[PDB]
Amino acid sequence: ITGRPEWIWLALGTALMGLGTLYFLVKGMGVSDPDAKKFYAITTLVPAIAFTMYLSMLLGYGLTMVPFGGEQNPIYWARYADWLFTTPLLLLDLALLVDADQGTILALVGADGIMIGTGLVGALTKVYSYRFVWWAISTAAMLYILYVLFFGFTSKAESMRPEVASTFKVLRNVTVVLWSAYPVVWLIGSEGAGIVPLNIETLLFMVLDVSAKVGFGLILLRSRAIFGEAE
Amino acid sequence: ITGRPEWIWLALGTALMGLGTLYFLVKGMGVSDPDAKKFYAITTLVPAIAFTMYLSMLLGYGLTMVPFGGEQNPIYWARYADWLFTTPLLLLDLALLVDADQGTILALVGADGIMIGTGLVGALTKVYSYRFVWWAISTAAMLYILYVLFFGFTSKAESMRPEVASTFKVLRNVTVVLWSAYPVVWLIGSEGAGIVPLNIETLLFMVLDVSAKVGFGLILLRSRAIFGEAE
Amino acid sequence: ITGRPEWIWLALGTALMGLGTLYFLVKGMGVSDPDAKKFYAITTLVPAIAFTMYLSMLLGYGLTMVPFGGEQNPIYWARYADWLFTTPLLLLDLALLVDADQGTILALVGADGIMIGTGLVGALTKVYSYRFVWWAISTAAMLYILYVLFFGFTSKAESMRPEVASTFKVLRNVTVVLWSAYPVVWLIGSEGAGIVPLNIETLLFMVLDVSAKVGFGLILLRSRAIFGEAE
Ligand SMILES: CC(C)CCC[C@@H](C)CCC[C@@H](C)CCC[C@@H](C)CCOC[C@@H](CO)OCC[C@H](C)CCC[C@H](C)CCC[C@H](C)CCCC(C)C
Ligand SMILES: CC(C)CCC[C@@H](C)CCC[C@@H](C)CCC[C@@H](C)CCOC[C@@H](CO)OCC[C@H](C)CCC[C@H](C)CCC[C@H](C)CCCC(C)C
Ligand SMILES: CC(C)CCC[C@@H](C)CCC[C@@H](C)CCC[C@@H](C)CCOC[C@@H](CO)OCC[C@H](C)CCC[C@H](C)CCC[C@H](C)CCCC(C)C
Ligand SMILES: *C/C=C(C)/C=C/C=C(C)/C=C/C1=C(C)CCCC1(C)C
Ligand SMILES: *C/C=C(C)/C=C/C=C(C)/C=C/C1=C(C)CCCC1(C)C
Ligand SMILES: *C/C=C(C)/C=C/C=C(C)/C=C/C1=C(C)CCCC1(C)C
Ligand SMILES: CCCCCCCCCCCCCCC
Ligand SMILES: CCCCCCCCCCCCCCC
Ligand SMILES: CCCCCCCCCCCCCCC
Ligand SMILES: CCCCCCCCCCCCCC
Ligand SMILES: CCCCCCCCCCCCCC
Ligand SMILES: CCCCCCCCCCCCCC
Ligand SMILES: CCCCCCCCCCCCC
Ligand SMILES: CCCCCCCCCCCCC
Ligand SMILES: CCCCCCCCCCCCC
Ligand SMILES: CCCCCCCCCCC
Ligand SMILES: CCCCCCCCCCC
Ligand SMILES: CCCCCCCCCCC
Ligand SMILES: CCCCCCCCCCC
Ligand SMILES: CCCCCCCCCC
Ligand SMILES: CCCCCCCCCC
Ligand SMILES: CCCCCCCCCC
Ligand SMILES: CCCCCCCCC
Ligand SMILES: CCCCCCCCC
Ligand SMILES: CCCCCCCCC
Ligand SMILES: CCCCCCCC
Ligand SMILES: CCCCCCCC
Ligand SMILES: CCCCCCCC
Ligand SMILES: CCCCCCCC
Ligand SMILES: CCCCCCCC
Ligand SMILES: CCCCCCCC
Ligand SMILES: CCCCCCCC
Ligand SMILES: CCCCCCCC
Ligand SMILES: CCCCCCCC
Repeated sequence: ITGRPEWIWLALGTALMGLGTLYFLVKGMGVSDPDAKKFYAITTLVPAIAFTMYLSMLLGYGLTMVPFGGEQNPIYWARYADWLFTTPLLLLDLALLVDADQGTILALVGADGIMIGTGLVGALTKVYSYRFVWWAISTAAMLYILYVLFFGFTSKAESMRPEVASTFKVLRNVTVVLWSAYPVVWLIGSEGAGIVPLNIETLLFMVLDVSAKVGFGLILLRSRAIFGEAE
Repeated sequence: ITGRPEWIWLALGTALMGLGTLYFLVKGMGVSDPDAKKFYAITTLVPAIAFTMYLSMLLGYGLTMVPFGGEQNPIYWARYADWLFTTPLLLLDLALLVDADQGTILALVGADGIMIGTGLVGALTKVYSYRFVWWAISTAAMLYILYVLFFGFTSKAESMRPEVASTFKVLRNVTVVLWSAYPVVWLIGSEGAGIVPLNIETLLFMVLDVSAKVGFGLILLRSRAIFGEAE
Repeated sequence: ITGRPEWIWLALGTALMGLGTLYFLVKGMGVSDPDAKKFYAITTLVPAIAFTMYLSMLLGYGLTMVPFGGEQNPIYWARYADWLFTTPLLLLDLALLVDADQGTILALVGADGIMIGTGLVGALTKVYSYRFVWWAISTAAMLYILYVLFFGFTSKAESMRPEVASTFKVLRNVTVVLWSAYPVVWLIGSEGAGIVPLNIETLLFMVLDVSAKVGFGLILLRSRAIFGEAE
């Protein structure tokens, strides 16, 4: 395990996701409100899935070698397995907060699936120049998602409770900033142009992942917006 | 890319799915009705997914070699990845049109999953005679789906709005004819008996795919059946 | 096929799932009640999926070799493909019976996904001692599911119809006993410590699978709890 310099960040990531999972699990024990239960379920599952995939990367299972540029390049494929399930759960948290219509939710989840799926294909593609074609398609799917979060959701939040409108606005802003960093790190890291070494890349993704999951969850689950308006 | 004679049909397929995706995306921009949004979301996602998988076939990612009959046989596995997601979306379009009950929808999607999954296993099976066992099981799942579309849905459409009944009937008929061709092409093509060469097989699937997705979508999204009855 | 001593149990399993599938399919033909249709759909799909995966194991497709302990160890990976889809369907049968809230259903299905997914990783892991780390995480996800079935569902059933409360209690008890055997068989069988040989392991899983699917389904589909209260 320690044979890879990036192991320290995989281990820290595993620990922080594990701790985040346990914290949300305990916190949600005292919850009976049916609406709050939905948000706790979604939000606890996110770091639990990430915990398993960080562990698989730490132990070496979630790593494969991909030939491109005349080299055997270490590619952590387990990231995409994580993201396939956790990024639509994160979007679902946002969509339920603002009572999004079903068509909009399906558009978001579908675009998200395309985003992660094409990122996976790009990560595993052996023809170097083609990796960036997949990156571009994935990034276009991301831009669609960000567009919807701003010009379909923000003006939906404003007709809702003030506490859900303010909580949505904060989580929207956190999401757009954090999620936009992922394609940049991929592009300059070992999957793309290879300018930033894998150990630093792994650190960067770990900070983004913990912030986008445990950070996000801490903000959401401390808000009164997750509860039905009750006396 | 041009090293494979079937590349021209993969390229045309990619282009037509891409163009179809953009057309539906633009067309649905001016839509606020919650019901119509569902149909636009579902129907736009279908060629978008197909676009990505056609591209993966064009670039060579979605192709593998399978030993059977003492030969290395080129198998485009990306078709099944496409179909796994797009065929239940197509069925969902039909089921929502007639306000199908939840049990019926689950039966359809489940049978569809079995249909595509067993087709994939058959496509990748190395014992030649066993490929046709999987083809038979998949075809039985197809026949179940077609049965339900006729003797569970058609008489559901007739108690609904005339515009939804007439639109459903047309899309049902398009679906049954087009979908029934797929097992025949598989059986006589490079996956099955090998009587029709891969380049012609690829052409045939491209015509079926564009018709079943973009053709289907053009009929559906031009109907007033996708809108709630409103003043 | 007969080259593997466990083939007889794979063949019997295939037959019993096939027969169970046909029986439930015929039985549900005379059903119009929308609630009952849901239970028939879910419950018929379960042995149908299991039939396909038992067949893939019989024909040899669903088997791979995994190096650990200095040996090539036969691992039937198709079990996890089965279980990935059938165990959440089984939980859905239980959850719908007691009209579980959406948050609880998502927690169950999510924990179940983690349970099966980590079992799959453990089954395919090449470092022997690490296989048991994945077994432990999977078992913890199982224990969560069993906890919810007892201390979240049982007291939900009691405020419902007596026929649904009594049917739920029986199916809950069947589920907890049968499902708890699976991690034990894995641990002592060819995936784990290797004390029980593969042919006996295969027998054990076949008895558990038929009981947990066809047995379970026979109890559920003969109950009046699956019908809406109607005059
Ligand atoms: C509604 C939304 C969910 C829409 C989803 C959007 C989605 C369509 C976007 C594209 C997804 C698609 C790229 C998934 C591809 C998975 C694939 C990378 C798995 C690895 O297999 C690739 C090659 C080795 O590189 O296998 C070597 C050759 C092997 C023989 C491969 C044969 C097995 C195939 C992988 C079977 C395909 C199954 C499905 C792709 C399962 C989807 C997995 C998940 C990653 C989407
Ligand atoms: C409700 C509905 C959805 C019901 C669904 C119906 C469904 C049950 C029908 C059968 C689906 C099942 C056949 C999927 C099999 C996928 C498999 C072909 C992927 C390729 O792996 C096959 C061999 C190489 O040929 O791998 C070589 C050996 C490797 C070590 C394989 C180990 C990895 C396994 C593939 C893990 C299994 C994961 C699940 C099958 C994911 C499902 C993928 C999708 C195609 C259904
Ligand atoms: C809401 C709930 C559903 C939550 C779900 C919980 C879930 C997160 C729990 C963990 C699931 C995760 C372990 C699935 C891993 C599948 C993996 C074993 C498939 C086989 O690939 C493993 C190695 C060979 O051993 O591939 C060799 C290297 C290859 C290059 C691998 C590259 C292809 C990757 C497999 C692509 C990943 C796609 C997704 C994992 C699809 C999920 C399949 C299913 C088994 C969950
Ligand atoms: C918890 C993990 C999260 C929130 C991950 C988010 C990841 C993305 C938004 C990834 C986006 C990518 C692209 C837009 C193109 C390049 C490849 C990706 C997959 C890194
Ligand atoms: C957009 C793509 C569509 C509508 C594809 C439909 C495909 C089928 C109905 C495929 C059916 C098959 C069988 C019935 C058995 C042989 C294998 C298949 C998968 C080709
Ligand atoms: C129809 C099949 C059923 C009901 C299978 C149930 C399987 C399980 C509950 C498996 C549990 C496992 C663990 C808890 C850890 C070890 C690995 C598994 C996957 C066997
Ligand atoms: C969105 C953030 C992307 C920028 C990442 C900056 C990383 C700077 C680290 C120094 C680069 C290491 C190069 C020498 C090894
Ligand atoms: C459902 C349509 C299946 C029939 C396809 C007919 C294809 C005819 C093309 C000629 C066959 C090529 C054989 C000589 C290369
Ligand atoms: C939950 C049941 C697990 C116990 C399984 C008992 C199997 C006993 C069979 C005898 C073991 C075979 C060892 C000699 C080959
Ligand atoms: C490819 C995996 C996509 C599914 C991820 C799980 C999250 C799905 C959330 C469903 C949202 C509800 C839509 C109506
Ligand atoms: C194996 C992939 C199956 C899922 C495909 C996505 C479409 C699912 C549509 C869900 C229909 C709603 C059922 C209640
Ligand atoms: C990884 C596969 C998980 C999906 C299995 C299919 C069963 C899903 C049942 C959905 C229950 C409804 C939740 C709201
Ligand atoms: C186009 C929608 C406006 C809100 C999205 C902001 C786009 C940020 C760009 C992210 C950088 C990705 C490379
Ligand atoms: C049995 C249901 C009647 C409607 C379905 C028509 C079946 C068409 C056969 C398709 C050919 C597949 C090989
Ligand atoms: C902790 C919840 C109480 C009900 C679950 C009973 C646990 C049975 C243990 C199963 C054995 C697995 C190794
Ligand atoms: C070796 C790099 C070749 C450049 C490929 C860039 C493709 C980016 C596509 C953006 C439309
Ligand atoms: C080499 C071909 C052997 C014939 C197999 C046909 C099987 C079809 C099954 C239909 C019930
Ligand atoms: C070779 C076996 C080494 C023992 C591993 C047991 C790990 C079990 C983890 C339970 C917390
Ligand atoms: C990680 C295993 C958890 C089993 C005990 C249940 C914890 C309490 C959860 C309350 C919903
Ligand atoms: C509760 C702490 C969980 C941390 C387990 C994984 C950390 C890796 C240590 C090497
Ligand atoms: C908008 C046109 C999209 C076409 C891109 C793929 C066509 C392949 C050209 C070689
Ligand atoms: C209807 C009987 C189904 C049995 C088919 C599979 C049994 C395997 C026989 C070798
Ligand atoms: C993006 C950083 C999130 C910070 C989380 C802090 C949570 C405290 C309530
Ligand atoms: C099956 C062929 C479909 C033809 C689509 C034409 C759409 C015009 C409205
Ligand atoms: C766990 C054993 C189940 C027994 C099923 C018998 C069904 C008869 C109604
Ligand atoms: C990591 C366990 C958290 C302890 C409880 C925190 C207050 C709910
Ligand atoms: C008003 C919300 C500001 C949140 C910005 C957080 C940036 C990481
Ligand atoms: C809305 C601001 C987006 C900031 C992008 C930051 C990418 C590192
Ligand atoms: C391909 C872009 C379509 C242009 C608009 C067509 C009329 C909505
Ligand atoms: C009355 C509907 C006829 C549609 C037939 C289309 C055949 C491709
Ligand atoms: C309902 C008519 C079906 C026609 C099947 C055509 C197969 C090529
Ligand atoms: C296996 C076929 C079952 C025959 C009908 C049983 C009574 C519904
Ligand atoms: C009162 C229900 C008892 C069911 C026990 C079944 C054990 C297999
Ligand atoms: C509730 C009793 C569980 C029995 C476990 C049996 C495991 C073989």
